[PDB]
Amino acid sequence: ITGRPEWIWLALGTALMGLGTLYFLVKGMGVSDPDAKKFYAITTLVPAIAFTMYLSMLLGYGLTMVPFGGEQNPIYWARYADWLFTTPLLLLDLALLVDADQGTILALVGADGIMIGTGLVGALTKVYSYRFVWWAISTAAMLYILYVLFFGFTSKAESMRPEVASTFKVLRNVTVVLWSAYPVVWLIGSEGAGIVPLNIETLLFMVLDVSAKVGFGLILLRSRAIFGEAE
Amino acid sequence: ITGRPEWIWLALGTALMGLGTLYFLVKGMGVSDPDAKKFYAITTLVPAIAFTMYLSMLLGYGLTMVPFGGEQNPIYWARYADWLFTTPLLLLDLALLVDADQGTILALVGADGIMIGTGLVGALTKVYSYRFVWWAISTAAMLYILYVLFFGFTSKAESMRPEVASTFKVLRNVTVVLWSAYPVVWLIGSEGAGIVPLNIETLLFMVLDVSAKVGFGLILLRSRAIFGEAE
Amino acid sequence: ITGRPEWIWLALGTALMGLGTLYFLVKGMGVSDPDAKKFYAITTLVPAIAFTMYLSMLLGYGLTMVPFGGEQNPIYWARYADWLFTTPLLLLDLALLVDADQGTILALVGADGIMIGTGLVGALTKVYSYRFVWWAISTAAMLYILYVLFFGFTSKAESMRPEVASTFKVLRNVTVVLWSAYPVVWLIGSEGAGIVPLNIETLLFMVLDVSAKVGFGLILLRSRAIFGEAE
Ligand SMILES: CC(C)CCC[C@@H](C)CCC[C@@H](C)CCC[C@@H](C)CCOC[C@@H](CO)OCC[C@H](C)CCC[C@H](C)CCC[C@H](C)CCCC(C)C
Ligand SMILES: CC(C)CCC[C@@H](C)CCC[C@@H](C)CCC[C@@H](C)CCOC[C@@H](CO)OCC[C@H](C)CCC[C@H](C)CCC[C@H](C)CCCC(C)C
Ligand SMILES: CC(C)CCC[C@@H](C)CCC[C@@H](C)CCC[C@@H](C)CCOC[C@@H](CO)OCC[C@H](C)CCC[C@H](C)CCC[C@H](C)CCCC(C)C
Ligand SMILES: *C/C=C(C)/C=C/C=C(C)/C=C/C1=C(C)CCCC1(C)C
Ligand SMILES: *C/C=C(C)/C=C/C=C(C)/C=C/C1=C(C)CCCC1(C)C
Ligand SMILES: *C/C=C(C)/C=C/C=C(C)/C=C/C1=C(C)CCCC1(C)C
Ligand SMILES: CCCCCCCCCCCCCCC
Ligand SMILES: CCCCCCCCCCCCCCC
Ligand SMILES: CCCCCCCCCCCCCCC
Ligand SMILES: CCCCCCCCCCCCCC
Ligand SMILES: CCCCCCCCCCCCCC
Ligand SMILES: CCCCCCCCCCCCCC
Ligand SMILES: CCCCCCCCCCCCC
Ligand SMILES: CCCCCCCCCCCCC
Ligand SMILES: CCCCCCCCCCCCC
Ligand SMILES: CCCCCCCCCCC
Ligand SMILES: CCCCCCCCCCC
Ligand SMILES: CCCCCCCCCCC
Ligand SMILES: CCCCCCCCCCC
Ligand SMILES: CCCCCCCCCC
Ligand SMILES: CCCCCCCCCC
Ligand SMILES: CCCCCCCCCC
Ligand SMILES: CCCCCCCCC
Ligand SMILES: CCCCCCCCC
Ligand SMILES: CCCCCCCCC
Ligand SMILES: CCCCCCCC
Ligand SMILES: CCCCCCCC
Ligand SMILES: CCCCCCCC
Ligand SMILES: CCCCCCCC
Ligand SMILES: CCCCCCCC
Ligand SMILES: CCCCCCCC
Ligand SMILES: CCCCCCCC
Ligand SMILES: CCCCCCCC
Ligand SMILES: CCCCCCCC
Repeated sequence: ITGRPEWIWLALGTALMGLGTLYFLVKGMGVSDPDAKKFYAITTLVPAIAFTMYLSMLLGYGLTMVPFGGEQNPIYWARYADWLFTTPLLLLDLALLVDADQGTILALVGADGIMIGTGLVGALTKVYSYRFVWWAISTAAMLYILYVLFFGFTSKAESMRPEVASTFKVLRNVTVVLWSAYPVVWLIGSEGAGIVPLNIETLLFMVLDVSAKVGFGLILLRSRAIFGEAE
Repeated sequence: ITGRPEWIWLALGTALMGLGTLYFLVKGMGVSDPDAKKFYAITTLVPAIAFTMYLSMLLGYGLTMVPFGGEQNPIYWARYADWLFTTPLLLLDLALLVDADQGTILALVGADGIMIGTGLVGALTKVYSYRFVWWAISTAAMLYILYVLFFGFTSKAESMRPEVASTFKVLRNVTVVLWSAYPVVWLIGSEGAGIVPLNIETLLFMVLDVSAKVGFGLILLRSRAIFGEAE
Repeated sequence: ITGRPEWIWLALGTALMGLGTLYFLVKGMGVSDPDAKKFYAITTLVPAIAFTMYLSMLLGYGLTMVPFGGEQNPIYWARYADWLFTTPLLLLDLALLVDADQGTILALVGADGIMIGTGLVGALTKVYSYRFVWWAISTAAMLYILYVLFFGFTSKAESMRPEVASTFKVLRNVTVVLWSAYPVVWLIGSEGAGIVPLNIETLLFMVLDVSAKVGFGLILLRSRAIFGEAE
């Protein structure tokens, strides 16, 4: 395990996701409100899935070698397995907060699936120049998602409770900033142009992942917006 | 890319799915009705997914070699990845049109999953005679789906709005004819008996795919059946 | 096929799932009640999926070799493909019976996904001692599911119809006993410590699978709890 310099960040990531999972699990024990239960379920599952995939990367299972540029390049494929399930759960948290219509939710989840799926294909593609074609398609799917979060959701939040409108606005802003960093790190890291070494890349993704999951969850689950308006 | 004679049909397929995706995306921009949004979301996602998988076939990612009959046989596995997601979306379009009950929808999607999954296993099976066992099981799942579309849905459409009944009937008929061709092409093509060469097989699937997705979508999204009855 | 001593149990399993599938399919033909249709759909799909995966194991497709302990160890990976889809369907049968809230259903299905997914990783892991780390995480996800079935569902059933409360209690008890055997068989069988040989392991899983699917389904589909209260 320690044979890879990036192991320290995989281990820290595993620990922080594990701790985040346990914290949300305990916190949600005292919850009976049916609406709050939905948000706790979604939000606890996110770091639990990430915990398993960080562990698989730490132990070496979630790593494969991909030939491109005349080299055997270490590619952590387990990231995409994580993201396939956790990024639509994160979007679902946002969509339920603002009572999004079903068509909009399906558009978001579908675009998200395309985003992660094409990122996976790009990560595993052996023809170097083609990796960036997949990156571009994935990034276009991301831009669609960000567009919807701003010009379909923000003006939906404003007709809702003030506490859900303010909580949505904060989580929207956190999401757009954090999620936009992922394609940049991929592009300059070992999957793309290879300018930033894998150990630093792994650190960067770990900070983004913990912030986008445990950070996000801490903000959401401390808000009164997750509860039905009750006396 | 041009090293494979079937590349021209993969390229045309990619282009037509891409163009179809953009057309539906633009067309649905001016839509606020919650019901119509569902149909636009579902129907736009279908060629978008197909676009990505056609591209993966064009670039060579979605192709593998399978030993059977003492030969290395080129198998485009990306078709099944496409179909796994797009065929239940197509069925969902039909089921929502007639306000199908939840049990019926689950039966359809489940049978569809079995249909595509067993087709994939058959496509990748190395014992030649066993490929046709999987083809038979998949075809039985197809026949179940077609049965339900006729003797569970058609008489559901007739108690609904005339515009939804007439639109459903047309899309049902398009679906049954087009979908029934797929097992025949598989059986006589490079996956099955090998009587029709891969380049012609690829052409045939491209015509079926564009018709079943973009053709289907053009009929559906031009109907007033996708809108709630409103003043 | 007969080259593997466990083939007889794979063949019997295939037959019993096939027969169970046909029986439930015929039985549900005379059903119009929308609630009952849901239970028939879910419950018929379960042995149908299991039939396909038992067949893939019989024909040899669903088997791979995994190096650990200095040996090539036969691992039937198709079990996890089965279980990935059938165990959440089984939980859905239980959850719908007691009209579980959406948050609880998502927690169950999510924990179940983690349970099966980590079992799959453990089954395919090449470092022997690490296989048991994945077994432990999977078992913890199982224990969560069993906890919810007892201390979240049982007291939900009691405020419902007596026929649904009594049917739920029986199916809950069947589920907890049968499902708890699976991690034990894995641990002592060819995936784990290797004390029980593969042919006996295969027998054990076949008895558990038929009981947990066809047995379970026979109890559920003969109950009046699956019908809406109607005059
Ligand atoms: C509604 C939304 C969910 C829409 C989803 C959007 C989605 C369509 C976007 C594209 C997804 C698609 C790229 C998934 C591809 C998975 C694939 C990378 C798995 C690895 O297999 C690739 C090659 C080795 O590189 O296998 C070597 C050759 C092997 C023989 C491969 C044969 C097995 C195939 C992988 C079977 C395909 C199954 C499905 C792709 C399962 C989807 C997995 C998940 C990653 C989407
Ligand atoms: C409700 C509905 C959805 C019901 C669904 C119906 C469904 C049950 C029908 C059968 C689906 C099942 C056949 C999927 C099999 C996928 C498999 C072909 C992927 C390729 O792996 C096959 C061999 C190489 O040929 O791998 C070589 C050996 C490797 C070590 C394989 C180990 C990895 C396994 C593939 C893990 C299994 C994961 C699940 C099958 C994911 C499902 C993928 C999708 C195609 C259904
Ligand atoms: C809401 C709930 C559903 C939550 C779900 C919980 C879930 C997160 C729990 C963990 C699931 C995760 C372990 C699935 C891993 C599948 C993996 C074993 C498939 C086989 O690939 C493993 C190695 C060979 O051993 O591939 C060799 C290297 C290859 C290059 C691998 C590259 C292809 C990757 C497999 C692509 C990943 C796609 C997704 C994992 C699809 C999920 C399949 C299913 C088994 C969950
Ligand atoms: C918890 C993990 C999260 C929130 C991950 C988010 C990841 C993305 C938004 C990834 C986006 C990518 C692209 C837009 C193109 C390049 C490849 C990706 C997959 C890194
Ligand atoms: C957009 C793509 C569509 C509508 C594809 C439909 C495909 C089928 C109905 C495929 C059916 C098959 C069988 C019935 C058995 C042989 C294998 C298949 C998968 C080709
Ligand atoms: C129809 C099949 C059923 C009901 C299978 C149930 C399987 C399980 C509950 C498996 C549990 C496992 C663990 C808890 C850890 C070890 C690995 C598994 C996957 C066997
Ligand atoms: C969105 C953030 C992307 C920028 C990442 C900056 C990383 C700077 C680290 C120094 C680069 C290491 C190069 C020498 C090894
Ligand atoms: C459902 C349509 C299946 C029939 C396809 C007919 C294809 C005819 C093309 C000629 C066959 C090529 C054989 C000589 C290369
Ligand atoms: C939950 C049941 C697990 C116990 C399984 C008992 C199997 C006993 C069979 C005898 C073991 C075979 C060892 C000699 C080959
Ligand atoms: C490819 C995996 C996509 C599914 C991820 C799980 C999250 C799905 C959330 C469903 C949202 C509800 C839509 C109506
Ligand atoms: C194996 C992939 C199956 C899922 C495909 C996505 C479409 C699912 C549509 C869900 C229909 C709603 C059922 C209640
Ligand atoms: C990884 C596969 C998980 C999906 C299995 C299919 C069963 C899903 C049942 C959905 C229950 C409804 C939740 C709201
Ligand atoms: C186009 C929608 C406006 C809100 C999205 C902001 C786009 C940020 C760009 C992210 C950088 C990705 C490379
Ligand atoms: C049995 C249901 C009647 C409607 C379905 C028509 C079946 C068409 C056969 C398709 C050919 C597949 C090989
Ligand atoms: C902790 C919840 C109480 C009900 C679950 C009973 C646990 C049975 C243990 C199963 C054995 C697995 C190794
Ligand atoms: C070796 C790099 C070749 C450049 C490929 C860039 C493709 C980016 C596509 C953006 C439309
Ligand atoms: C080499 C071909 C052997 C014939 C197999 C046909 C099987 C079809 C099954 C239909 C019930
Ligand atoms: C070779 C076996 C080494 C023992 C591993 C047991 C790990 C079990 C983890 C339970 C917390
Ligand atoms: C990680 C295993 C958890 C089993 C005990 C249940 C914890 C309490 C959860 C309350 C919903
Ligand atoms: C509760 C702490 C969980 C941390 C387990 C994984 C950390 C890796 C240590 C090497
Ligand atoms: C908008 C046109 C999209 C076409 C891109 C793929 C066509 C392949 C050209 C070689
Ligand atoms: C209807 C009987 C189904 C049995 C088919 C599979 C049994 C395997 C026989 C070798
Ligand atoms: C993006 C950083 C999130 C910070 C989380 C802090 C949570 C405290 C309530
Ligand atoms: C099956 C062929 C479909 C033809 C689509 C034409 C759409 C015009 C409205
Ligand atoms: C766990 C054993 C189940 C027994 C099923 C018998 C069904 C008869 C109604
Ligand atoms: C990591 C366990 C958290 C302890 C409880 C925190 C207050 C709910
Ligand atoms: C008003 C919300 C500001 C949140 C910005 C957080 C940036 C990481
Ligand atoms: C809305 C601001 C987006 C900031 C992008 C930051 C990418 C590192
Ligand atoms: C391909 C872009 C379509 C242009 C608009 C067509 C009329 C909505
Ligand atoms: C009355 C509907 C006829 C549609 C037939 C289309 C055949 C491709
Ligand atoms: C309902 C008519 C079906 C026609 C099947 C055509 C197969 C090529
Ligand atoms: C296996 C076929 C079952 C025959 C009908 C049983 C009574 C519904
Ligand atoms: C009162 C229900 C008892 C069911 C026990 C079944 C054990 C297999
Ligand atoms: C509730 C009793 C569980 C029995 C476990 C049996 C495991 C073989």
